[PDB]
Amino acid sequence: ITGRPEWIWLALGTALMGLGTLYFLVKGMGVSDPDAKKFYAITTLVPAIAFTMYLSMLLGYGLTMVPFGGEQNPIYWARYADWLFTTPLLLLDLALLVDADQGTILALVGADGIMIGTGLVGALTKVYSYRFVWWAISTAAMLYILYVLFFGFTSKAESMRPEVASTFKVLRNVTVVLWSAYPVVWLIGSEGAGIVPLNIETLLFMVLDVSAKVGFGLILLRSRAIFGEAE
Amino acid sequence: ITGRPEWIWLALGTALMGLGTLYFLVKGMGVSDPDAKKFYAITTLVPAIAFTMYLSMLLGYGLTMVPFGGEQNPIYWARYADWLFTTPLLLLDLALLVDADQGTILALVGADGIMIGTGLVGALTKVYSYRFVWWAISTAAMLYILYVLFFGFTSKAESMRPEVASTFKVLRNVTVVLWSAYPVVWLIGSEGAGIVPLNIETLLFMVLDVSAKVGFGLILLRSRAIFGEAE
Amino acid sequence: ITGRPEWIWLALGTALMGLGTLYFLVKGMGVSDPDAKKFYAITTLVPAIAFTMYLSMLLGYGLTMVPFGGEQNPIYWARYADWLFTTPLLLLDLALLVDADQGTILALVGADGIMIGTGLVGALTKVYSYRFVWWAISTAAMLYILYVLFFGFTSKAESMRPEVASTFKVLRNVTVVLWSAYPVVWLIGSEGAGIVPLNIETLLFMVLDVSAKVGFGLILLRSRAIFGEAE
Ligand SMILES: CC(C)CCC[C@@H](C)CCC[C@@H](C)CCC[C@@H](C)CCOC[C@@H](CO)OCC[C@H](C)CCC[C@H](C)CCC[C@H](C)CCCC(C)C
Ligand SMILES: CC(C)CCC[C@@H](C)CCC[C@@H](C)CCC[C@@H](C)CCOC[C@@H](CO)OCC[C@H](C)CCC[C@H](C)CCC[C@H](C)CCCC(C)C
Ligand SMILES: CC(C)CCC[C@@H](C)CCC[C@@H](C)CCC[C@@H](C)CCOC[C@@H](CO)OCC[C@H](C)CCC[C@H](C)CCC[C@H](C)CCCC(C)C
Ligand SMILES: *C/C=C(C)/C=C/C=C(C)/C=C/C1=C(C)CCCC1(C)C
Ligand SMILES: *C/C=C(C)/C=C/C=C(C)/C=C/C1=C(C)CCCC1(C)C
Ligand SMILES: *C/C=C(C)/C=C/C=C(C)/C=C/C1=C(C)CCCC1(C)C
Ligand SMILES: CCCCCCCCCCCCCCC
Ligand SMILES: CCCCCCCCCCCCCCC
Ligand SMILES: CCCCCCCCCCCCCCC
Ligand SMILES: CCCCCCCCCCCCCC
Ligand SMILES: CCCCCCCCCCCCCC
Ligand SMILES: CCCCCCCCCCCCCC
Ligand SMILES: CCCCCCCCCCCCC
Ligand SMILES: CCCCCCCCCCCCC
Ligand SMILES: CCCCCCCCCCCCC
Ligand SMILES: CCCCCCCCCCC
Ligand SMILES: CCCCCCCCCCC
Ligand SMILES: CCCCCCCCCCC
Ligand SMILES: CCCCCCCCCCC
Ligand SMILES: CCCCCCCCCC
Ligand SMILES: CCCCCCCCCC
Ligand SMILES: CCCCCCCCCC
Ligand SMILES: CCCCCCCCC
Ligand SMILES: CCCCCCCCC
Ligand SMILES: CCCCCCCCC
Ligand SMILES: CCCCCCCC
Ligand SMILES: CCCCCCCC
Ligand SMILES: CCCCCCCC
Ligand SMILES: CCCCCCCC
Ligand SMILES: CCCCCCCC
Ligand SMILES: CCCCCCCC
Ligand SMILES: CCCCCCCC
Ligand SMILES: CCCCCCCC
Ligand SMILES: CCCCCCCC
Repeated sequence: ITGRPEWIWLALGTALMGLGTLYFLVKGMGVSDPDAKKFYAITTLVPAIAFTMYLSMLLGYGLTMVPFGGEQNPIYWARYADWLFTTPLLLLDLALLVDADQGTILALVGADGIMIGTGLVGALTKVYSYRFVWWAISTAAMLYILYVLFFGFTSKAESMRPEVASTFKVLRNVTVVLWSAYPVVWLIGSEGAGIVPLNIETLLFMVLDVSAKVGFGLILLRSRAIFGEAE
Repeated sequence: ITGRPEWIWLALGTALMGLGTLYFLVKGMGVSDPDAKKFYAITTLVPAIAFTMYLSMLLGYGLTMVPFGGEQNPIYWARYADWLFTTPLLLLDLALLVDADQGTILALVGADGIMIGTGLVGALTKVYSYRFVWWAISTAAMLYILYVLFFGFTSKAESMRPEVASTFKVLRNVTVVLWSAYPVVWLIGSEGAGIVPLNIETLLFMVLDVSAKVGFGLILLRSRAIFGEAE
Repeated sequence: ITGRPEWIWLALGTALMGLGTLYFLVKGMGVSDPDAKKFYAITTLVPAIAFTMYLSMLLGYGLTMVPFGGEQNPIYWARYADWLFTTPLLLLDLALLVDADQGTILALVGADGIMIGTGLVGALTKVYSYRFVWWAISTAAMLYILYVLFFGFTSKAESMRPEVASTFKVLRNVTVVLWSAYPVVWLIGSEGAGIVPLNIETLLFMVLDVSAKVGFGLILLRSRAIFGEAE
């Protein structure tokens, strides 16, 4: 395990996701409100899935070698397995907060699936120049998602409770900033142009992942917006 | 890319799915009705997914070699990845049109999953005679789906709005004819008996795919059946 | 096929799932009640999926070799493909019976996904001692599911119809006993410590699978709890 310099960040990531999972699990024990239960379920599952995939990367299972540029390049494929399930759960948290219509939710989840799926294909593609074609398609799917979060959701939040409108606005802003960093790190890291070494890349993704999951969850689950308006 | 004679049909397929995706995306921009949004979301996602998988076939990612009959046989596995997601979306379009009950929808999607999954296993099976066992099981799942579309849905459409009944009937008929061709092409093509060469097989699937997705979508999204009855 | 001593149990399993599938399919033909249709759909799909995966194991497709302990160890990976889809369907049968809230259903299905997914990783892991780390995480996800079935569902059933409360209690008890055997068989069988040989392991899983699917389904589909209260 320690044979890879990036192991320290995989281990820290595993620990922080594990701790985040346990914290949300305990916190949600005292919850009976049916609406709050939905948000706790979604939000606890996110770091639990990430915990398993960080562990698989730490132990070496979630790593494969991909030939491109005349080299055997270490590619952590387990990231995409994580993201396939956790990024639509994160979007679902946002969509339920603002009572999004079903068509909009399906558009978001579908675009998200395309985003992660094409990122996976790009990560595993052996023809170097083609990796960036997949990156571009994935990034276009991301831009669609960000567009919807701003010009379909923000003006939906404003007709809702003030506490859900303010909580949505904060989580929207956190999401757009954090999620936009992922394609940049991929592009300059070992999957793309290879300018930033894998150990630093792994650190960067770990900070983004913990912030986008445990950070996000801490903000959401401390808000009164997750509860039905009750006396 | 041009090293494979079937590349021209993969390229045309990619282009037509891409163009179809953009057309539906633009067309649905001016839509606020919650019901119509569902149909636009579902129907736009279908060629978008197909676009990505056609591209993966064009670039060579979605192709593998399978030993059977003492030969290395080129198998485009990306078709099944496409179909796994797009065929239940197509069925969902039909089921929502007639306000199908939840049990019926689950039966359809489940049978569809079995249909595509067993087709994939058959496509990748190395014992030649066993490929046709999987083809038979998949075809039985197809026949179940077609049965339900006729003797569970058609008489559901007739108690609904005339515009939804007439639109459903047309899309049902398009679906049954087009979908029934797929097992025949598989059986006589490079996956099955090998009587029709891969380049012609690829052409045939491209015509079926564009018709079943973009053709289907053009009929559906031009109907007033996708809108709630409103003043 | 007969080259593997466990083939007889794979063949019997295939037959019993096939027969169970046909029986439930015929039985549900005379059903119009929308609630009952849901239970028939879910419950018929379960042995149908299991039939396909038992067949893939019989024909040899669903088997791979995994190096650990200095040996090539036969691992039937198709079990996890089965279980990935059938165990959440089984939980859905239980959850719908007691009209579980959406948050609880998502927690169950999510924990179940983690349970099966980590079992799959453990089954395919090449470092022997690490296989048991994945077994432990999977078992913890199982224990969560069993906890919810007892201390979240049982007291939900009691405020419902007596026929649904009594049917739920029986199916809950069947589920907890049968499902708890699976991690034990894995641990002592060819995936784990290797004390029980593969042919006996295969027998054990076949008895558990038929009981947990066809047995379970026979109890559920003969109950009046699956019908809406109607005059
Ligand atoms: C509604 C939304 C969910 C829409 C989803 C959007 C989605 C369509 C976007 C594209 C997804 C698609 C790229 C998934 C591809 C998975 C694939 C990378 C798995 C690895 O297999 C690739 C090659 C080795 O590189 O296998 C070597 C050759 C092997 C023989 C491969 C044969 C097995 C195939 C992988 C079977 C395909 C199954 C499905 C792709 C399962 C989807 C997995 C998940 C990653 C989407
Ligand atoms: C409700 C509905 C959805 C019901 C669904 C119906 C469904 C049950 C029908 C059968 C689906 C099942 C056949 C999927 C099999 C996928 C498999 C072909 C992927 C390729 O792996 C096959 C061999 C190489 O040929 O791998 C070589 C050996 C490797 C070590 C394989 C180990 C990895 C396994 C593939 C893990 C299994 C994961 C699940 C099958 C994911 C499902 C993928 C999708 C195609 C259904
Ligand atoms: C809401 C709930 C559903 C939550 C779900 C919980 C879930 C997160 C729990 C963990 C699931 C995760 C372990 C699935 C891993 C599948 C993996 C074993 C498939 C086989 O690939 C493993 C190695 C060979 O051993 O591939 C060799 C290297 C290859 C290059 C691998 C590259 C292809 C990757 C497999 C692509 C990943 C796609 C997704 C994992 C699809 C999920 C399949 C299913 C088994 C969950
Ligand atoms: C918890 C993990 C999260 C929130 C991950 C988010 C990841 C993305 C938004 C990834 C986006 C990518 C692209 C837009 C193109 C390049 C490849 C990706 C997959 C890194
Ligand atoms: C957009 C793509 C569509 C509508 C594809 C439909 C495909 C089928 C109905 C495929 C059916 C098959 C069988 C019935 C058995 C042989 C294998 C298949 C998968 C080709
Ligand atoms: C129809 C099949 C059923 C009901 C299978 C149930 C399987 C399980 C509950 C498996 C549990 C496992 C663990 C808890 C850890 C070890 C690995 C598994 C996957 C066997
Ligand atoms: C969105 C953030 C992307 C920028 C990442 C900056 C990383 C700077 C680290 C120094 C680069 C290491 C190069 C020498 C090894
Ligand atoms: C459902 C349509 C299946 C029939 C396809 C007919 C294809 C005819 C093309 C000629 C066959 C090529 C054989 C000589 C290369
Ligand atoms: C939950 C049941 C697990 C116990 C399984 C008992 C199997 C006993 C069979 C005898 C073991 C075979 C060892 C000699 C080959
Ligand atoms: C490819 C995996 C996509 C599914 C991820 C799980 C999250 C799905 C959330 C469903 C949202 C509800 C839509 C109506
Ligand atoms: C194996 C992939 C199956 C899922 C495909 C996505 C479409 C699912 C549509 C869900 C229909 C709603 C059922 C209640
Ligand atoms: C990884 C596969 C998980 C999906 C299995 C299919 C069963 C899903 C049942 C959905 C229950 C409804 C939740 C709201
Ligand atoms: C186009 C929608 C406006 C809100 C999205 C902001 C786009 C940020 C760009 C992210 C950088 C990705 C490379
Ligand atoms: C049995 C249901 C009647 C409607 C379905 C028509 C079946 C068409 C056969 C398709 C050919 C597949 C090989
Ligand atoms: C902790 C919840 C109480 C009900 C679950 C009973 C646990 C049975 C243990 C199963 C054995 C697995 C190794
Ligand atoms: C070796 C790099 C070749 C450049 C490929 C860039 C493709 C980016 C596509 C953006 C439309
Ligand atoms: C080499 C071909 C052997 C014939 C197999 C046909 C099987 C079809 C099954 C239909 C019930
Ligand atoms: C070779 C076996 C080494 C023992 C591993 C047991 C790990 C079990 C983890 C339970 C917390
Ligand atoms: C990680 C295993 C958890 C089993 C005990 C249940 C914890 C309490 C959860 C309350 C919903
Ligand atoms: C509760 C702490 C969980 C941390 C387990 C994984 C950390 C890796 C240590 C090497
Ligand atoms: C908008 C046109 C999209 C076409 C891109 C793929 C066509 C392949 C050209 C070689
Ligand atoms: C209807 C009987 C189904 C049995 C088919 C599979 C049994 C395997 C026989 C070798
Ligand atoms: C993006 C950083 C999130 C910070 C989380 C802090 C949570 C405290 C309530
Ligand atoms: C099956 C062929 C479909 C033809 C689509 C034409 C759409 C015009 C409205
Ligand atoms: C766990 C054993 C189940 C027994 C099923 C018998 C069904 C008869 C109604
Ligand atoms: C990591 C366990 C958290 C302890 C409880 C925190 C207050 C709910
Ligand atoms: C008003 C919300 C500001 C949140 C910005 C957080 C940036 C990481
Ligand atoms: C809305 C601001 C987006 C900031 C992008 C930051 C990418 C590192
Ligand atoms: C391909 C872009 C379509 C242009 C608009 C067509 C009329 C909505
Ligand atoms: C009355 C509907 C006829 C549609 C037939 C289309 C055949 C491709
Ligand atoms: C309902 C008519 C079906 C026609 C099947 C055509 C197969 C090529
Ligand atoms: C296996 C076929 C079952 C025959 C009908 C049983 C009574 C519904
Ligand atoms: C009162 C229900 C008892 C069911 C026990 C079944 C054990 C297999
Ligand atoms: C509730 C009793 C569980 C029995 C476990 C049996 C495991 C073989």
